[PDB]
Amino acid sequence: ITGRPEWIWLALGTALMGLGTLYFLVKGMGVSDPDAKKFYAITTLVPAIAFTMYLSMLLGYGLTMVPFGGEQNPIYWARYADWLFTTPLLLLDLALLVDADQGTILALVGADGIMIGTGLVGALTKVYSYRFVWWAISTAAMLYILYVLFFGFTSKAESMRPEVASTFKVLRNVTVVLWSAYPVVWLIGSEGAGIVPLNIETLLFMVLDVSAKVGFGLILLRSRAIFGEAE
Amino acid sequence: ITGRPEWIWLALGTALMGLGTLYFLVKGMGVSDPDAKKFYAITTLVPAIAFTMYLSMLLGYGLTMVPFGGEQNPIYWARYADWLFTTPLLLLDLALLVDADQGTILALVGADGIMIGTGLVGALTKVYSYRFVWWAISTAAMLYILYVLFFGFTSKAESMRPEVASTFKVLRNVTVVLWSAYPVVWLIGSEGAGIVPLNIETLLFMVLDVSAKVGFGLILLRSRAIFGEAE
Amino acid sequence: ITGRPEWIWLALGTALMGLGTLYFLVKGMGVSDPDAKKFYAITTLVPAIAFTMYLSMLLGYGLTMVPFGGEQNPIYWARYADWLFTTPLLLLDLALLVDADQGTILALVGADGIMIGTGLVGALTKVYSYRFVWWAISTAAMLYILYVLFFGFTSKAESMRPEVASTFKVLRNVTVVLWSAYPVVWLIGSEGAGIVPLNIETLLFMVLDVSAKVGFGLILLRSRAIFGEAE
Ligand SMILES: CC(C)CCC[C@@H](C)CCC[C@@H](C)CCC[C@@H](C)CCOC[C@@H](CO)OCC[C@H](C)CCC[C@H](C)CCC[C@H](C)CCCC(C)C
Ligand SMILES: CC(C)CCC[C@@H](C)CCC[C@@H](C)CCC[C@@H](C)CCOC[C@@H](CO)OCC[C@H](C)CCC[C@H](C)CCC[C@H](C)CCCC(C)C
Ligand SMILES: CC(C)CCC[C@@H](C)CCC[C@@H](C)CCC[C@@H](C)CCOC[C@@H](CO)OCC[C@H](C)CCC[C@H](C)CCC[C@H](C)CCCC(C)C
Ligand SMILES: *C/C=C(C)/C=C/C=C(C)/C=C/C1=C(C)CCCC1(C)C
Ligand SMILES: *C/C=C(C)/C=C/C=C(C)/C=C/C1=C(C)CCCC1(C)C
Ligand SMILES: *C/C=C(C)/C=C/C=C(C)/C=C/C1=C(C)CCCC1(C)C
Ligand SMILES: CCCCCCCCCCCCCCC
Ligand SMILES: CCCCCCCCCCCCCCC
Ligand SMILES: CCCCCCCCCCCCCCC
Ligand SMILES: CCCCCCCCCCCCCC
Ligand SMILES: CCCCCCCCCCCCCC
Ligand SMILES: CCCCCCCCCCCCCC
Ligand SMILES: CCCCCCCCCCCCC
Ligand SMILES: CCCCCCCCCCCCC
Ligand SMILES: CCCCCCCCCCCCC
Ligand SMILES: CCCCCCCCCCC
Ligand SMILES: CCCCCCCCCCC
Ligand SMILES: CCCCCCCCCCC
Ligand SMILES: CCCCCCCCCCC
Ligand SMILES: CCCCCCCCCC
Ligand SMILES: CCCCCCCCCC
Ligand SMILES: CCCCCCCCCC
Ligand SMILES: CCCCCCCCC
Ligand SMILES: CCCCCCCCC
Ligand SMILES: CCCCCCCCC
Ligand SMILES: CCCCCCCC
Ligand SMILES: CCCCCCCC
Ligand SMILES: CCCCCCCC
Ligand SMILES: CCCCCCCC
Ligand SMILES: CCCCCCCC
Ligand SMILES: CCCCCCCC
Ligand SMILES: CCCCCCCC
Ligand SMILES: CCCCCCCC
Ligand SMILES: CCCCCCCC
Repeated sequence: ITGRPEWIWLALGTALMGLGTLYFLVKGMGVSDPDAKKFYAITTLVPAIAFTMYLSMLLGYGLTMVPFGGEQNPIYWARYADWLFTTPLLLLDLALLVDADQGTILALVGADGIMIGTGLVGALTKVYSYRFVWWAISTAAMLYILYVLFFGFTSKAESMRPEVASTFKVLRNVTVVLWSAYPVVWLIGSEGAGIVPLNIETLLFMVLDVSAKVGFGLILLRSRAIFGEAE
Repeated sequence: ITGRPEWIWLALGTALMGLGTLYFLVKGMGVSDPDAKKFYAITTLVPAIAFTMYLSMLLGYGLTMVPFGGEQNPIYWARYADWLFTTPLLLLDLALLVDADQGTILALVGADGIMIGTGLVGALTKVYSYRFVWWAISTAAMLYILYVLFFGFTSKAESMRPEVASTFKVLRNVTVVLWSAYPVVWLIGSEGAGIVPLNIETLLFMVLDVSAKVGFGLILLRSRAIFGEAE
Repeated sequence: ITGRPEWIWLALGTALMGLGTLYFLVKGMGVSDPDAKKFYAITTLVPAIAFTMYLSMLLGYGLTMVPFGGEQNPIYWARYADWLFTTPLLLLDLALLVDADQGTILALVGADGIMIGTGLVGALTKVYSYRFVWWAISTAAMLYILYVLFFGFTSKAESMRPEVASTFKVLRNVTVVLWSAYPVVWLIGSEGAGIVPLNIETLLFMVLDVSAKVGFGLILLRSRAIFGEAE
């Protein structure tokens, strides 16, 4: 395990996701409100899935070698397995907060699936120049998602409770900033142009992942917006 | 890319799915009705997914070699990845049109999953005679789906709005004819008996795919059946 | 096929799932009640999926070799493909019976996904001692599911119809006993410590699978709890 310099960040990531999972699990024990239960379920599952995939990367299972540029390049494929399930759960948290219509939710989840799926294909593609074609398609799917979060959701939040409108606005802003960093790190890291070494890349993704999951969850689950308006 | 004679049909397929995706995306921009949004979301996602998988076939990612009959046989596995997601979306379009009950929808999607999954296993099976066992099981799942579309849905459409009944009937008929061709092409093509060469097989699937997705979508999204009855 | 001593149990399993599938399919033909249709759909799909995966194991497709302990160890990976889809369907049968809230259903299905997914990783892991780390995480996800079935569902059933409360209690008890055997068989069988040989392991899983699917389904589909209260 320690044979890879990036192991320290995989281990820290595993620990922080594990701790985040346990914290949300305990916190949600005292919850009976049916609406709050939905948000706790979604939000606890996110770091639990990430915990398993960080562990698989730490132990070496979630790593494969991909030939491109005349080299055997270490590619952590387990990231995409994580993201396939956790990024639509994160979007679902946002969509339920603002009572999004079903068509909009399906558009978001579908675009998200395309985003992660094409990122996976790009990560595993052996023809170097083609990796960036997949990156571009994935990034276009991301831009669609960000567009919807701003010009379909923000003006939906404003007709809702003030506490859900303010909580949505904060989580929207956190999401757009954090999620936009992922394609940049991929592009300059070992999957793309290879300018930033894998150990630093792994650190960067770990900070983004913990912030986008445990950070996000801490903000959401401390808000009164997750509860039905009750006396 | 041009090293494979079937590349021209993969390229045309990619282009037509891409163009179809953009057309539906633009067309649905001016839509606020919650019901119509569902149909636009579902129907736009279908060629978008197909676009990505056609591209993966064009670039060579979605192709593998399978030993059977003492030969290395080129198998485009990306078709099944496409179909796994797009065929239940197509069925969902039909089921929502007639306000199908939840049990019926689950039966359809489940049978569809079995249909595509067993087709994939058959496509990748190395014992030649066993490929046709999987083809038979998949075809039985197809026949179940077609049965339900006729003797569970058609008489559901007739108690609904005339515009939804007439639109459903047309899309049902398009679906049954087009979908029934797929097992025949598989059986006589490079996956099955090998009587029709891969380049012609690829052409045939491209015509079926564009018709079943973009053709289907053009009929559906031009109907007033996708809108709630409103003043 | 007969080259593997466990083939007889794979063949019997295939037959019993096939027969169970046909029986439930015929039985549900005379059903119009929308609630009952849901239970028939879910419950018929379960042995149908299991039939396909038992067949893939019989024909040899669903088997791979995994190096650990200095040996090539036969691992039937198709079990996890089965279980990935059938165990959440089984939980859905239980959850719908007691009209579980959406948050609880998502927690169950999510924990179940983690349970099966980590079992799959453990089954395919090449470092022997690490296989048991994945077994432990999977078992913890199982224990969560069993906890919810007892201390979240049982007291939900009691405020419902007596026929649904009594049917739920029986199916809950069947589920907890049968499902708890699976991690034990894995641990002592060819995936784990290797004390029980593969042919006996295969027998054990076949008895558990038929009981947990066809047995379970026979109890559920003969109950009046699956019908809406109607005059
Ligand atoms: C509604 C939304 C969910 C829409 C989803 C959007 C989605 C369509 C976007 C594209 C997804 C698609 C790229 C998934 C591809 C998975 C694939 C990378 C798995 C690895 O297999 C690739 C090659 C080795 O590189 O296998 C070597 C050759 C092997 C023989 C491969 C044969 C097995 C195939 C992988 C079977 C395909 C199954 C499905 C792709 C399962 C989807 C997995 C998940 C990653 C989407
Ligand atoms: C409700 C509905 C959805 C019901 C669904 C119906 C469904 C049950 C029908 C059968 C689906 C099942 C056949 C999927 C099999 C996928 C498999 C072909 C992927 C390729 O792996 C096959 C061999 C190489 O040929 O791998 C070589 C050996 C490797 C070590 C394989 C180990 C990895 C396994 C593939 C893990 C299994 C994961 C699940 C099958 C994911 C499902 C993928 C999708 C195609 C259904
Ligand atoms: C809401 C709930 C559903 C939550 C779900 C919980 C879930 C997160 C729990 C963990 C699931 C995760 C372990 C699935 C891993 C599948 C993996 C074993 C498939 C086989 O690939 C493993 C190695 C060979 O051993 O591939 C060799 C290297 C290859 C290059 C691998 C590259 C292809 C990757 C497999 C692509 C990943 C796609 C997704 C994992 C699809 C999920 C399949 C299913 C088994 C969950
Ligand atoms: C918890 C993990 C999260 C929130 C991950 C988010 C990841 C993305 C938004 C990834 C986006 C990518 C692209 C837009 C193109 C390049 C490849 C990706 C997959 C890194
Ligand atoms: C957009 C793509 C569509 C509508 C594809 C439909 C495909 C089928 C109905 C495929 C059916 C098959 C069988 C019935 C058995 C042989 C294998 C298949 C998968 C080709
Ligand atoms: C129809 C099949 C059923 C009901 C299978 C149930 C399987 C399980 C509950 C498996 C549990 C496992 C663990 C808890 C850890 C070890 C690995 C598994 C996957 C066997
Ligand atoms: C969105 C953030 C992307 C920028 C990442 C900056 C990383 C700077 C680290 C120094 C680069 C290491 C190069 C020498 C090894
Ligand atoms: C459902 C349509 C299946 C029939 C396809 C007919 C294809 C005819 C093309 C000629 C066959 C090529 C054989 C000589 C290369
Ligand atoms: C939950 C049941 C697990 C116990 C399984 C008992 C199997 C006993 C069979 C005898 C073991 C075979 C060892 C000699 C080959
Ligand atoms: C490819 C995996 C996509 C599914 C991820 C799980 C999250 C799905 C959330 C469903 C949202 C509800 C839509 C109506
Ligand atoms: C194996 C992939 C199956 C899922 C495909 C996505 C479409 C699912 C549509 C869900 C229909 C709603 C059922 C209640
Ligand atoms: C990884 C596969 C998980 C999906 C299995 C299919 C069963 C899903 C049942 C959905 C229950 C409804 C939740 C709201
Ligand atoms: C186009 C929608 C406006 C809100 C999205 C902001 C786009 C940020 C760009 C992210 C950088 C990705 C490379
Ligand atoms: C049995 C249901 C009647 C409607 C379905 C028509 C079946 C068409 C056969 C398709 C050919 C597949 C090989
Ligand atoms: C902790 C919840 C109480 C009900 C679950 C009973 C646990 C049975 C243990 C199963 C054995 C697995 C190794
Ligand atoms: C070796 C790099 C070749 C450049 C490929 C860039 C493709 C980016 C596509 C953006 C439309
Ligand atoms: C080499 C071909 C052997 C014939 C197999 C046909 C099987 C079809 C099954 C239909 C019930
Ligand atoms: C070779 C076996 C080494 C023992 C591993 C047991 C790990 C079990 C983890 C339970 C917390
Ligand atoms: C990680 C295993 C958890 C089993 C005990 C249940 C914890 C309490 C959860 C309350 C919903
Ligand atoms: C509760 C702490 C969980 C941390 C387990 C994984 C950390 C890796 C240590 C090497
Ligand atoms: C908008 C046109 C999209 C076409 C891109 C793929 C066509 C392949 C050209 C070689
Ligand atoms: C209807 C009987 C189904 C049995 C088919 C599979 C049994 C395997 C026989 C070798
Ligand atoms: C993006 C950083 C999130 C910070 C989380 C802090 C949570 C405290 C309530
Ligand atoms: C099956 C062929 C479909 C033809 C689509 C034409 C759409 C015009 C409205
Ligand atoms: C766990 C054993 C189940 C027994 C099923 C018998 C069904 C008869 C109604
Ligand atoms: C990591 C366990 C958290 C302890 C409880 C925190 C207050 C709910
Ligand atoms: C008003 C919300 C500001 C949140 C910005 C957080 C940036 C990481
Ligand atoms: C809305 C601001 C987006 C900031 C992008 C930051 C990418 C590192
Ligand atoms: C391909 C872009 C379509 C242009 C608009 C067509 C009329 C909505
Ligand atoms: C009355 C509907 C006829 C549609 C037939 C289309 C055949 C491709
Ligand atoms: C309902 C008519 C079906 C026609 C099947 C055509 C197969 C090529
Ligand atoms: C296996 C076929 C079952 C025959 C009908 C049983 C009574 C519904
Ligand atoms: C009162 C229900 C008892 C069911 C026990 C079944 C054990 C297999
Ligand atoms: C509730 C009793 C569980 C029995 C476990 C049996 C495991 C073989």
